[PDB]
Amino acid sequence: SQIGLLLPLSGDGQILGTTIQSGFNDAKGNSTIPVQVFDTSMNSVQDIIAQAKQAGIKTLVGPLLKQNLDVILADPAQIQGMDVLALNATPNSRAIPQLCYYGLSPEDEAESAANKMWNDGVRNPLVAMPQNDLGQRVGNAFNVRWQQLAGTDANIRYYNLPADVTYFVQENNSNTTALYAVASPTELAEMKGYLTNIVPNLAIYASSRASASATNTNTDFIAQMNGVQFSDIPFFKDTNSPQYQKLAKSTGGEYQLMRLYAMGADAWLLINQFNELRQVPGYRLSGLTGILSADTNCNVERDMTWYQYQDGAIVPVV
Repeated sequence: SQIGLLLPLSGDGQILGTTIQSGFNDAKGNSTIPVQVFDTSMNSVQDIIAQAKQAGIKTLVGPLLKQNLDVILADPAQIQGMDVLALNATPNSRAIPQLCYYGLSPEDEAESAANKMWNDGVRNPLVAMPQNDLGQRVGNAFNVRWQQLAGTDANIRYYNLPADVTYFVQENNSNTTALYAVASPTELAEMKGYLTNIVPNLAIYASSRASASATNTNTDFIAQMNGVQFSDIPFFKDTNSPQYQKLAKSTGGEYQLMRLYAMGADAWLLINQFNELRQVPGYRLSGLTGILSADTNCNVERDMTWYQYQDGAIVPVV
């Protein structure tokens, strides 16, 4: 009947919220469902939920920022009687009825990498995570999936400097055949250049963090990265259309903003199928940000698309 959209639309987070909102609104199109917008930078989450309720709103999309979600997680009773698609997640959170979580998380991408590598015949992968909390969380996501596929733990290591990854290879037996690395584009390029002298035929897999506008339009970078495969959203498969070109112009070519646009679009898709997502086992939706499904805690997971640097171009993997 009515939706409340909770996003940061001013202050810190404004570019995130306004870009998600654009995707959401473009997806919504000519919908007759009214959407009331609540700027989470100008009111507390608690007060917004009270406003929404008193307006007769029973369905929310958002909030986005971790600190905002923290409020709901600290007092989930305030959303009783509502359907809420939060736009954030935590690798280890609880089940709350009528709450689902939709983050574009790097954990999603790690799980996809485990699946991909396993299907490609990789065994004993080296998994190189940054030595920080995020690296720990993403590595754990990889490991849990690998345990399911392979029946054994993954070799998770934590780098401080890109050269550490070559140490990891040298410290292991002679049978490291593939690497999953989470790193910036240049870091990944630094890593790969060191590994050339050590394991020049290493199969390298990376996340979407390795794919950025500035480096992907650099010929030398693309050459350095030849053979590297990485995950990203399926939105980037076909970039020729006027609609894609117009979005690329509006975002200054920034992939991170286009991913947020796509997230908003998929939030519209998901909120309209909220009950189905919760109730139908093995439910899947084809979205701009991946093939979407829900785990037991109604955390939305994403099946990623794979891309590869190949002879001067970036091409979807067949």
